[PDB]
Amino acid sequence: ALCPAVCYVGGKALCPDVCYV
Repeated sequence: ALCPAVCYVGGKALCPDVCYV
């Protein structure tokens, strides 16, 4: 992914909306 893996799987949610959407 463009944003780091932890945001999706590893942590819970710790990225801006754009990373997911």
